[PDB]
Amino acid sequence: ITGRPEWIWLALGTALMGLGTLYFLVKGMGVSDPDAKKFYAITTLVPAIAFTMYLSMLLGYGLTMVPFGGEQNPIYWARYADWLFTTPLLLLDLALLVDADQGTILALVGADGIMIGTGLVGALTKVYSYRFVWWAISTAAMLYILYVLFFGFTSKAESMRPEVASTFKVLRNVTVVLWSAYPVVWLIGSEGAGIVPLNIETLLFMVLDVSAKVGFGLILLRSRAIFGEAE
Amino acid sequence: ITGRPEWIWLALGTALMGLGTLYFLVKGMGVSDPDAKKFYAITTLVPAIAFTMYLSMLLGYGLTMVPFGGEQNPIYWARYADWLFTTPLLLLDLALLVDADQGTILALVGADGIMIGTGLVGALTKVYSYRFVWWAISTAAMLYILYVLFFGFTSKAESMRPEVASTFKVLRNVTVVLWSAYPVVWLIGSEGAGIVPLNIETLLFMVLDVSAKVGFGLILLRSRAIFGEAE
Amino acid sequence: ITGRPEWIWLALGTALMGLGTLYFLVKGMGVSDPDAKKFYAITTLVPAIAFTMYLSMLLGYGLTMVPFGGEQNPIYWARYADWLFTTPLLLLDLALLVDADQGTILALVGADGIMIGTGLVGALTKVYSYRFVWWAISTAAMLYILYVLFFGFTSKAESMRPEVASTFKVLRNVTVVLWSAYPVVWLIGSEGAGIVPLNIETLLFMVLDVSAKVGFGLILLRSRAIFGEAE
Ligand SMILES: CC(C)CCC[C@@H](C)CCC[C@@H](C)CCC[C@@H](C)CCOC[C@@H](CO)OCC[C@H](C)CCC[C@H](C)CCC[C@H](C)CCCC(C)C
Ligand SMILES: CC(C)CCC[C@@H](C)CCC[C@@H](C)CCC[C@@H](C)CCOC[C@@H](CO)OCC[C@H](C)CCC[C@H](C)CCC[C@H](C)CCCC(C)C
Ligand SMILES: CC(C)CCC[C@@H](C)CCC[C@@H](C)CCC[C@@H](C)CCOC[C@@H](CO)OCC[C@H](C)CCC[C@H](C)CCC[C@H](C)CCCC(C)C
Ligand SMILES: *C/C=C(C)/C=C/C=C(C)/C=C/C1=C(C)CCCC1(C)C
Ligand SMILES: *C/C=C(C)/C=C/C=C(C)/C=C/C1=C(C)CCCC1(C)C
Ligand SMILES: *C/C=C(C)/C=C/C=C(C)/C=C/C1=C(C)CCCC1(C)C
Ligand SMILES: CCCCCCCCCCCCCCC
Ligand SMILES: CCCCCCCCCCCCCCC
Ligand SMILES: CCCCCCCCCCCCCCC
Ligand SMILES: CCCCCCCCCCCCCC
Ligand SMILES: CCCCCCCCCCCCCC
Ligand SMILES: CCCCCCCCCCCCCC
Ligand SMILES: CCCCCCCCCCCCC
Ligand SMILES: CCCCCCCCCCCCC
Ligand SMILES: CCCCCCCCCCCCC
Ligand SMILES: CCCCCCCCCCC
Ligand SMILES: CCCCCCCCCCC
Ligand SMILES: CCCCCCCCCCC
Ligand SMILES: CCCCCCCCCCC
Ligand SMILES: CCCCCCCCCC
Ligand SMILES: CCCCCCCCCC
Ligand SMILES: CCCCCCCCCC
Ligand SMILES: CCCCCCCCC
Ligand SMILES: CCCCCCCCC
Ligand SMILES: CCCCCCCCC
Ligand SMILES: CCCCCCCC
Ligand SMILES: CCCCCCCC
Ligand SMILES: CCCCCCCC
Ligand SMILES: CCCCCCCC
Ligand SMILES: CCCCCCCC
Ligand SMILES: CCCCCCCC
Ligand SMILES: CCCCCCCC
Ligand SMILES: CCCCCCCC
Ligand SMILES: CCCCCCCC
Repeated sequence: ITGRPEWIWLALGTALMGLGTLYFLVKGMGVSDPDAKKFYAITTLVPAIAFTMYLSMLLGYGLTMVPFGGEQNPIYWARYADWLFTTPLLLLDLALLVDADQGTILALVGADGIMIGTGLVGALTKVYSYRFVWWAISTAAMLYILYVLFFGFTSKAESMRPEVASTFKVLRNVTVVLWSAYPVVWLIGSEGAGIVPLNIETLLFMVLDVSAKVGFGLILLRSRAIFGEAE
Repeated sequence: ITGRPEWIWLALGTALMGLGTLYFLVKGMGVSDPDAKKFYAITTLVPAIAFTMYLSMLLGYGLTMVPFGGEQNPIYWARYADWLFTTPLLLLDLALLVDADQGTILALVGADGIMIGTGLVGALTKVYSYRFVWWAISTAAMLYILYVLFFGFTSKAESMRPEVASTFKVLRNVTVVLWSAYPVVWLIGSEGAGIVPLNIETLLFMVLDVSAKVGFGLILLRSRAIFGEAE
Repeated sequence: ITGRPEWIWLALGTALMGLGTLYFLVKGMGVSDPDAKKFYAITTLVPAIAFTMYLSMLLGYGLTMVPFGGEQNPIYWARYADWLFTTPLLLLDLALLVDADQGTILALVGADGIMIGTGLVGALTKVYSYRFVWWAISTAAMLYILYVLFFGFTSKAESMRPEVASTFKVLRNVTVVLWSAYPVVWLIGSEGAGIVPLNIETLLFMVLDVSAKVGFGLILLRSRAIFGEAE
């Protein structure tokens, strides 16, 4: 395990996701409100899935070698397995907060699936120049998602409770900033142009992942917006 | 890319799915009705997914070699990845049109999953005679789906709005004819008996795919059946 | 096929799932009640999926070799493909019976996904001692599911119809006993410590699978709890 310099960040990531999972699990024990239960379920599952995939990367299972540029390049494929399930759960948290219509939710989840799926294909593609074609398609799917979060959701939040409108606005802003960093790190890291070494890349993704999951969850689950308006 | 004679049909397929995706995306921009949004979301996602998988076939990612009959046989596995997601979306379009009950929808999607999954296993099976066992099981799942579309849905459409009944009937008929061709092409093509060469097989699937997705979508999204009855 | 001593149990399993599938399919033909249709759909799909995966194991497709302990160890990976889809369907049968809230259903299905997914990783892991780390995480996800079935569902059933409360209690008890055997068989069988040989392991899983699917389904589909209260 320690044979890879990036192991320290995989281990820290595993620990922080594990701790985040346990914290949300305990916190949600005292919850009976049916609406709050939905948000706790979604939000606890996110770091639990990430915990398993960080562990698989730490132990070496979630790593494969991909030939491109005349080299055997270490590619952590387990990231995409994580993201396939956790990024639509994160979007679902946002969509339920603002009572999004079903068509909009399906558009978001579908675009998200395309985003992660094409990122996976790009990560595993052996023809170097083609990796960036997949990156571009994935990034276009991301831009669609960000567009919807701003010009379909923000003006939906404003007709809702003030506490859900303010909580949505904060989580929207956190999401757009954090999620936009992922394609940049991929592009300059070992999957793309290879300018930033894998150990630093792994650190960067770990900070983004913990912030986008445990950070996000801490903000959401401390808000009164997750509860039905009750006396 | 041009090293494979079937590349021209993969390229045309990619282009037509891409163009179809953009057309539906633009067309649905001016839509606020919650019901119509569902149909636009579902129907736009279908060629978008197909676009990505056609591209993966064009670039060579979605192709593998399978030993059977003492030969290395080129198998485009990306078709099944496409179909796994797009065929239940197509069925969902039909089921929502007639306000199908939840049990019926689950039966359809489940049978569809079995249909595509067993087709994939058959496509990748190395014992030649066993490929046709999987083809038979998949075809039985197809026949179940077609049965339900006729003797569970058609008489559901007739108690609904005339515009939804007439639109459903047309899309049902398009679906049954087009979908029934797929097992025949598989059986006589490079996956099955090998009587029709891969380049012609690829052409045939491209015509079926564009018709079943973009053709289907053009009929559906031009109907007033996708809108709630409103003043 | 007969080259593997466990083939007889794979063949019997295939037959019993096939027969169970046909029986439930015929039985549900005379059903119009929308609630009952849901239970028939879910419950018929379960042995149908299991039939396909038992067949893939019989024909040899669903088997791979995994190096650990200095040996090539036969691992039937198709079990996890089965279980990935059938165990959440089984939980859905239980959850719908007691009209579980959406948050609880998502927690169950999510924990179940983690349970099966980590079992799959453990089954395919090449470092022997690490296989048991994945077994432990999977078992913890199982224990969560069993906890919810007892201390979240049982007291939900009691405020419902007596026929649904009594049917739920029986199916809950069947589920907890049968499902708890699976991690034990894995641990002592060819995936784990290797004390029980593969042919006996295969027998054990076949008895558990038929009981947990066809047995379970026979109890559920003969109950009046699956019908809406109607005059
Ligand atoms: C509604 C939304 C969910 C829409 C989803 C959007 C989605 C369509 C976007 C594209 C997804 C698609 C790229 C998934 C591809 C998975 C694939 C990378 C798995 C690895 O297999 C690739 C090659 C080795 O590189 O296998 C070597 C050759 C092997 C023989 C491969 C044969 C097995 C195939 C992988 C079977 C395909 C199954 C499905 C792709 C399962 C989807 C997995 C998940 C990653 C989407
Ligand atoms: C409700 C509905 C959805 C019901 C669904 C119906 C469904 C049950 C029908 C059968 C689906 C099942 C056949 C999927 C099999 C996928 C498999 C072909 C992927 C390729 O792996 C096959 C061999 C190489 O040929 O791998 C070589 C050996 C490797 C070590 C394989 C180990 C990895 C396994 C593939 C893990 C299994 C994961 C699940 C099958 C994911 C499902 C993928 C999708 C195609 C259904
Ligand atoms: C809401 C709930 C559903 C939550 C779900 C919980 C879930 C997160 C729990 C963990 C699931 C995760 C372990 C699935 C891993 C599948 C993996 C074993 C498939 C086989 O690939 C493993 C190695 C060979 O051993 O591939 C060799 C290297 C290859 C290059 C691998 C590259 C292809 C990757 C497999 C692509 C990943 C796609 C997704 C994992 C699809 C999920 C399949 C299913 C088994 C969950
Ligand atoms: C918890 C993990 C999260 C929130 C991950 C988010 C990841 C993305 C938004 C990834 C986006 C990518 C692209 C837009 C193109 C390049 C490849 C990706 C997959 C890194
Ligand atoms: C957009 C793509 C569509 C509508 C594809 C439909 C495909 C089928 C109905 C495929 C059916 C098959 C069988 C019935 C058995 C042989 C294998 C298949 C998968 C080709
Ligand atoms: C129809 C099949 C059923 C009901 C299978 C149930 C399987 C399980 C509950 C498996 C549990 C496992 C663990 C808890 C850890 C070890 C690995 C598994 C996957 C066997
Ligand atoms: C969105 C953030 C992307 C920028 C990442 C900056 C990383 C700077 C680290 C120094 C680069 C290491 C190069 C020498 C090894
Ligand atoms: C459902 C349509 C299946 C029939 C396809 C007919 C294809 C005819 C093309 C000629 C066959 C090529 C054989 C000589 C290369
Ligand atoms: C939950 C049941 C697990 C116990 C399984 C008992 C199997 C006993 C069979 C005898 C073991 C075979 C060892 C000699 C080959
Ligand atoms: C490819 C995996 C996509 C599914 C991820 C799980 C999250 C799905 C959330 C469903 C949202 C509800 C839509 C109506
Ligand atoms: C194996 C992939 C199956 C899922 C495909 C996505 C479409 C699912 C549509 C869900 C229909 C709603 C059922 C209640
Ligand atoms: C990884 C596969 C998980 C999906 C299995 C299919 C069963 C899903 C049942 C959905 C229950 C409804 C939740 C709201
Ligand atoms: C186009 C929608 C406006 C809100 C999205 C902001 C786009 C940020 C760009 C992210 C950088 C990705 C490379
Ligand atoms: C049995 C249901 C009647 C409607 C379905 C028509 C079946 C068409 C056969 C398709 C050919 C597949 C090989
Ligand atoms: C902790 C919840 C109480 C009900 C679950 C009973 C646990 C049975 C243990 C199963 C054995 C697995 C190794
Ligand atoms: C070796 C790099 C070749 C450049 C490929 C860039 C493709 C980016 C596509 C953006 C439309
Ligand atoms: C080499 C071909 C052997 C014939 C197999 C046909 C099987 C079809 C099954 C239909 C019930
Ligand atoms: C070779 C076996 C080494 C023992 C591993 C047991 C790990 C079990 C983890 C339970 C917390
Ligand atoms: C990680 C295993 C958890 C089993 C005990 C249940 C914890 C309490 C959860 C309350 C919903
Ligand atoms: C509760 C702490 C969980 C941390 C387990 C994984 C950390 C890796 C240590 C090497
Ligand atoms: C908008 C046109 C999209 C076409 C891109 C793929 C066509 C392949 C050209 C070689
Ligand atoms: C209807 C009987 C189904 C049995 C088919 C599979 C049994 C395997 C026989 C070798
Ligand atoms: C993006 C950083 C999130 C910070 C989380 C802090 C949570 C405290 C309530
Ligand atoms: C099956 C062929 C479909 C033809 C689509 C034409 C759409 C015009 C409205
Ligand atoms: C766990 C054993 C189940 C027994 C099923 C018998 C069904 C008869 C109604
Ligand atoms: C990591 C366990 C958290 C302890 C409880 C925190 C207050 C709910
Ligand atoms: C008003 C919300 C500001 C949140 C910005 C957080 C940036 C990481
Ligand atoms: C809305 C601001 C987006 C900031 C992008 C930051 C990418 C590192
Ligand atoms: C391909 C872009 C379509 C242009 C608009 C067509 C009329 C909505
Ligand atoms: C009355 C509907 C006829 C549609 C037939 C289309 C055949 C491709
Ligand atoms: C309902 C008519 C079906 C026609 C099947 C055509 C197969 C090529
Ligand atoms: C296996 C076929 C079952 C025959 C009908 C049983 C009574 C519904
Ligand atoms: C009162 C229900 C008892 C069911 C026990 C079944 C054990 C297999
Ligand atoms: C509730 C009793 C569980 C029995 C476990 C049996 C495991 C073989």
